[PDB]
Amino acid sequence: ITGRPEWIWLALGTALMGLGTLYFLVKGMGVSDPDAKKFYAITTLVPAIAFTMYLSMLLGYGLTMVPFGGEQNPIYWARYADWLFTTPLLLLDLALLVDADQGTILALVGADGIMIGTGLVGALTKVYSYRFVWWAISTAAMLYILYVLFFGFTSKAESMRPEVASTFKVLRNVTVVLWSAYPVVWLIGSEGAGIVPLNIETLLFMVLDVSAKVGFGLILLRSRAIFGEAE
Amino acid sequence: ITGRPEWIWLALGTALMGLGTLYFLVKGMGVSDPDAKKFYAITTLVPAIAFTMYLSMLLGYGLTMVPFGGEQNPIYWARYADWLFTTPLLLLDLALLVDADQGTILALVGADGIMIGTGLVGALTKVYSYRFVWWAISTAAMLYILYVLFFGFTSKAESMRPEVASTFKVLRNVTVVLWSAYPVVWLIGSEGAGIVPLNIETLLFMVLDVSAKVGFGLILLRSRAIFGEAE
Amino acid sequence: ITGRPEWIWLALGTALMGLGTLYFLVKGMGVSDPDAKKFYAITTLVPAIAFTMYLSMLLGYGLTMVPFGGEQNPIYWARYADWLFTTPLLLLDLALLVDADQGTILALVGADGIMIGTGLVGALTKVYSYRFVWWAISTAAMLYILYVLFFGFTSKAESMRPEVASTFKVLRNVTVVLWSAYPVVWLIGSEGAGIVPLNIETLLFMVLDVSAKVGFGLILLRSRAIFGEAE
Ligand SMILES: CC(C)CCC[C@@H](C)CCC[C@@H](C)CCC[C@@H](C)CCOC[C@@H](CO)OCC[C@H](C)CCC[C@H](C)CCC[C@H](C)CCCC(C)C
Ligand SMILES: CC(C)CCC[C@@H](C)CCC[C@@H](C)CCC[C@@H](C)CCOC[C@@H](CO)OCC[C@H](C)CCC[C@H](C)CCC[C@H](C)CCCC(C)C
Ligand SMILES: CC(C)CCC[C@@H](C)CCC[C@@H](C)CCC[C@@H](C)CCOC[C@@H](CO)OCC[C@H](C)CCC[C@H](C)CCC[C@H](C)CCCC(C)C
Ligand SMILES: *C/C=C(C)/C=C/C=C(C)/C=C/C1=C(C)CCCC1(C)C
Ligand SMILES: *C/C=C(C)/C=C/C=C(C)/C=C/C1=C(C)CCCC1(C)C
Ligand SMILES: *C/C=C(C)/C=C/C=C(C)/C=C/C1=C(C)CCCC1(C)C
Ligand SMILES: CCCCCCCCCCCCCCC
Ligand SMILES: CCCCCCCCCCCCCCC
Ligand SMILES: CCCCCCCCCCCCCCC
Ligand SMILES: CCCCCCCCCCCCCC
Ligand SMILES: CCCCCCCCCCCCCC
Ligand SMILES: CCCCCCCCCCCCCC
Ligand SMILES: CCCCCCCCCCCCC
Ligand SMILES: CCCCCCCCCCCCC
Ligand SMILES: CCCCCCCCCCCCC
Ligand SMILES: CCCCCCCCCCC
Ligand SMILES: CCCCCCCCCCC
Ligand SMILES: CCCCCCCCCCC
Ligand SMILES: CCCCCCCCCCC
Ligand SMILES: CCCCCCCCCC
Ligand SMILES: CCCCCCCCCC
Ligand SMILES: CCCCCCCCCC
Ligand SMILES: CCCCCCCCC
Ligand SMILES: CCCCCCCCC
Ligand SMILES: CCCCCCCCC
Ligand SMILES: CCCCCCCC
Ligand SMILES: CCCCCCCC
Ligand SMILES: CCCCCCCC
Ligand SMILES: CCCCCCCC
Ligand SMILES: CCCCCCCC
Ligand SMILES: CCCCCCCC
Ligand SMILES: CCCCCCCC
Ligand SMILES: CCCCCCCC
Ligand SMILES: CCCCCCCC
Repeated sequence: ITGRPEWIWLALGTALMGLGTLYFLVKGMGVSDPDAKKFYAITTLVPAIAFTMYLSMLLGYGLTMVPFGGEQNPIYWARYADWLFTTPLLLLDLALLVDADQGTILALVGADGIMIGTGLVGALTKVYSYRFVWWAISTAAMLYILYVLFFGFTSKAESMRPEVASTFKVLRNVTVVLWSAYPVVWLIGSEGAGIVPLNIETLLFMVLDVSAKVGFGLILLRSRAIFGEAE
Repeated sequence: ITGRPEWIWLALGTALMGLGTLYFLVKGMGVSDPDAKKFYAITTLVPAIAFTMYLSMLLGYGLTMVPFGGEQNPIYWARYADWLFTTPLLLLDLALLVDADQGTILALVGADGIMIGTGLVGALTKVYSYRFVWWAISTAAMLYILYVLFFGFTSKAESMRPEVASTFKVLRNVTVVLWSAYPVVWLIGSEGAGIVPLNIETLLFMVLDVSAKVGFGLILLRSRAIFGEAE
Repeated sequence: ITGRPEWIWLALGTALMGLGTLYFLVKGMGVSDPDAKKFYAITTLVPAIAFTMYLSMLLGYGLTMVPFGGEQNPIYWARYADWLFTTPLLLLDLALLVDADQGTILALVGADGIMIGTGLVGALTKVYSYRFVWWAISTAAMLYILYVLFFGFTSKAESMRPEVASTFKVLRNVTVVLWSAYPVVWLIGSEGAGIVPLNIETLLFMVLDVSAKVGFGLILLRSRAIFGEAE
């Protein structure tokens, strides 16, 4: 395990996701409100899935070698397995907060699936120049998602409770900033142009992942917006 | 890319799915009705997914070699990845049109999953005679789906709005004819008996795919059946 | 096929799932009640999926070799493909019976996904001692599911119809006993410590699978709890 310099960040990531999972699990024990239960379920599952995939990367299972540029390049494929399930759960948290219509939710989840799926294909593609074609398609799917979060959701939040409108606005802003960093790190890291070494890349993704999951969850689950308006 | 004679049909397929995706995306921009949004979301996602998988076939990612009959046989596995997601979306379009009950929808999607999954296993099976066992099981799942579309849905459409009944009937008929061709092409093509060469097989699937997705979508999204009855 | 001593149990399993599938399919033909249709759909799909995966194991497709302990160890990976889809369907049968809230259903299905997914990783892991780390995480996800079935569902059933409360209690008890055997068989069988040989392991899983699917389904589909209260 320690044979890879990036192991320290995989281990820290595993620990922080594990701790985040346990914290949300305990916190949600005292919850009976049916609406709050939905948000706790979604939000606890996110770091639990990430915990398993960080562990698989730490132990070496979630790593494969991909030939491109005349080299055997270490590619952590387990990231995409994580993201396939956790990024639509994160979007679902946002969509339920603002009572999004079903068509909009399906558009978001579908675009998200395309985003992660094409990122996976790009990560595993052996023809170097083609990796960036997949990156571009994935990034276009991301831009669609960000567009919807701003010009379909923000003006939906404003007709809702003030506490859900303010909580949505904060989580929207956190999401757009954090999620936009992922394609940049991929592009300059070992999957793309290879300018930033894998150990630093792994650190960067770990900070983004913990912030986008445990950070996000801490903000959401401390808000009164997750509860039905009750006396 | 041009090293494979079937590349021209993969390229045309990619282009037509891409163009179809953009057309539906633009067309649905001016839509606020919650019901119509569902149909636009579902129907736009279908060629978008197909676009990505056609591209993966064009670039060579979605192709593998399978030993059977003492030969290395080129198998485009990306078709099944496409179909796994797009065929239940197509069925969902039909089921929502007639306000199908939840049990019926689950039966359809489940049978569809079995249909595509067993087709994939058959496509990748190395014992030649066993490929046709999987083809038979998949075809039985197809026949179940077609049965339900006729003797569970058609008489559901007739108690609904005339515009939804007439639109459903047309899309049902398009679906049954087009979908029934797929097992025949598989059986006589490079996956099955090998009587029709891969380049012609690829052409045939491209015509079926564009018709079943973009053709289907053009009929559906031009109907007033996708809108709630409103003043 | 007969080259593997466990083939007889794979063949019997295939037959019993096939027969169970046909029986439930015929039985549900005379059903119009929308609630009952849901239970028939879910419950018929379960042995149908299991039939396909038992067949893939019989024909040899669903088997791979995994190096650990200095040996090539036969691992039937198709079990996890089965279980990935059938165990959440089984939980859905239980959850719908007691009209579980959406948050609880998502927690169950999510924990179940983690349970099966980590079992799959453990089954395919090449470092022997690490296989048991994945077994432990999977078992913890199982224990969560069993906890919810007892201390979240049982007291939900009691405020419902007596026929649904009594049917739920029986199916809950069947589920907890049968499902708890699976991690034990894995641990002592060819995936784990290797004390029980593969042919006996295969027998054990076949008895558990038929009981947990066809047995379970026979109890559920003969109950009046699956019908809406109607005059
Ligand atoms: C509604 C939304 C969910 C829409 C989803 C959007 C989605 C369509 C976007 C594209 C997804 C698609 C790229 C998934 C591809 C998975 C694939 C990378 C798995 C690895 O297999 C690739 C090659 C080795 O590189 O296998 C070597 C050759 C092997 C023989 C491969 C044969 C097995 C195939 C992988 C079977 C395909 C199954 C499905 C792709 C399962 C989807 C997995 C998940 C990653 C989407
Ligand atoms: C409700 C509905 C959805 C019901 C669904 C119906 C469904 C049950 C029908 C059968 C689906 C099942 C056949 C999927 C099999 C996928 C498999 C072909 C992927 C390729 O792996 C096959 C061999 C190489 O040929 O791998 C070589 C050996 C490797 C070590 C394989 C180990 C990895 C396994 C593939 C893990 C299994 C994961 C699940 C099958 C994911 C499902 C993928 C999708 C195609 C259904
Ligand atoms: C809401 C709930 C559903 C939550 C779900 C919980 C879930 C997160 C729990 C963990 C699931 C995760 C372990 C699935 C891993 C599948 C993996 C074993 C498939 C086989 O690939 C493993 C190695 C060979 O051993 O591939 C060799 C290297 C290859 C290059 C691998 C590259 C292809 C990757 C497999 C692509 C990943 C796609 C997704 C994992 C699809 C999920 C399949 C299913 C088994 C969950
Ligand atoms: C918890 C993990 C999260 C929130 C991950 C988010 C990841 C993305 C938004 C990834 C986006 C990518 C692209 C837009 C193109 C390049 C490849 C990706 C997959 C890194
Ligand atoms: C957009 C793509 C569509 C509508 C594809 C439909 C495909 C089928 C109905 C495929 C059916 C098959 C069988 C019935 C058995 C042989 C294998 C298949 C998968 C080709
Ligand atoms: C129809 C099949 C059923 C009901 C299978 C149930 C399987 C399980 C509950 C498996 C549990 C496992 C663990 C808890 C850890 C070890 C690995 C598994 C996957 C066997
Ligand atoms: C969105 C953030 C992307 C920028 C990442 C900056 C990383 C700077 C680290 C120094 C680069 C290491 C190069 C020498 C090894
Ligand atoms: C459902 C349509 C299946 C029939 C396809 C007919 C294809 C005819 C093309 C000629 C066959 C090529 C054989 C000589 C290369
Ligand atoms: C939950 C049941 C697990 C116990 C399984 C008992 C199997 C006993 C069979 C005898 C073991 C075979 C060892 C000699 C080959
Ligand atoms: C490819 C995996 C996509 C599914 C991820 C799980 C999250 C799905 C959330 C469903 C949202 C509800 C839509 C109506
Ligand atoms: C194996 C992939 C199956 C899922 C495909 C996505 C479409 C699912 C549509 C869900 C229909 C709603 C059922 C209640
Ligand atoms: C990884 C596969 C998980 C999906 C299995 C299919 C069963 C899903 C049942 C959905 C229950 C409804 C939740 C709201
Ligand atoms: C186009 C929608 C406006 C809100 C999205 C902001 C786009 C940020 C760009 C992210 C950088 C990705 C490379
Ligand atoms: C049995 C249901 C009647 C409607 C379905 C028509 C079946 C068409 C056969 C398709 C050919 C597949 C090989
Ligand atoms: C902790 C919840 C109480 C009900 C679950 C009973 C646990 C049975 C243990 C199963 C054995 C697995 C190794
Ligand atoms: C070796 C790099 C070749 C450049 C490929 C860039 C493709 C980016 C596509 C953006 C439309
Ligand atoms: C080499 C071909 C052997 C014939 C197999 C046909 C099987 C079809 C099954 C239909 C019930
Ligand atoms: C070779 C076996 C080494 C023992 C591993 C047991 C790990 C079990 C983890 C339970 C917390
Ligand atoms: C990680 C295993 C958890 C089993 C005990 C249940 C914890 C309490 C959860 C309350 C919903
Ligand atoms: C509760 C702490 C969980 C941390 C387990 C994984 C950390 C890796 C240590 C090497
Ligand atoms: C908008 C046109 C999209 C076409 C891109 C793929 C066509 C392949 C050209 C070689
Ligand atoms: C209807 C009987 C189904 C049995 C088919 C599979 C049994 C395997 C026989 C070798
Ligand atoms: C993006 C950083 C999130 C910070 C989380 C802090 C949570 C405290 C309530
Ligand atoms: C099956 C062929 C479909 C033809 C689509 C034409 C759409 C015009 C409205
Ligand atoms: C766990 C054993 C189940 C027994 C099923 C018998 C069904 C008869 C109604
Ligand atoms: C990591 C366990 C958290 C302890 C409880 C925190 C207050 C709910
Ligand atoms: C008003 C919300 C500001 C949140 C910005 C957080 C940036 C990481
Ligand atoms: C809305 C601001 C987006 C900031 C992008 C930051 C990418 C590192
Ligand atoms: C391909 C872009 C379509 C242009 C608009 C067509 C009329 C909505
Ligand atoms: C009355 C509907 C006829 C549609 C037939 C289309 C055949 C491709
Ligand atoms: C309902 C008519 C079906 C026609 C099947 C055509 C197969 C090529
Ligand atoms: C296996 C076929 C079952 C025959 C009908 C049983 C009574 C519904
Ligand atoms: C009162 C229900 C008892 C069911 C026990 C079944 C054990 C297999
Ligand atoms: C509730 C009793 C569980 C029995 C476990 C049996 C495991 C073989």
